[PDB]
Amino acid sequence: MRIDELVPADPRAVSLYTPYYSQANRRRYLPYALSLYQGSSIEGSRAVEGGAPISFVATWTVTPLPADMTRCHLQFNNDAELTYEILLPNHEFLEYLIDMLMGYQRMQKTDFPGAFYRRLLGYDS
Repeated sequence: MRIDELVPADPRAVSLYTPYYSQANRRRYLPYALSLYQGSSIEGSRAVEGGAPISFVATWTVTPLPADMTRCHLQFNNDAELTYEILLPNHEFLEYLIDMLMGYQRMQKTDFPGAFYRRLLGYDS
């Protein structure tokens, strides 16, 4: 229903992933983003400055090892011709999900970060 209404993951499981990432403000959103990660399916919106936000559908496969790579599937506007496949490490995928919670915290709206679409489009090659 809403990101602030998501229940956090257990501390025994979350504290195990903590030393594999930057130990700072990312620790705060780690329990909530790990819960979102375990969800494997989420609806999200991309915010465009000077435009209107676009609704996309995202699904992915999860694994317990942080060194494993996850394949995520994204569909924008529920169109089969706007299908995206993105594969990246679990360590890096959670940095995106944690950054999403930082955007959520500041504006109180569900918006995915621009850097996620930069890598989704492959602008960094």
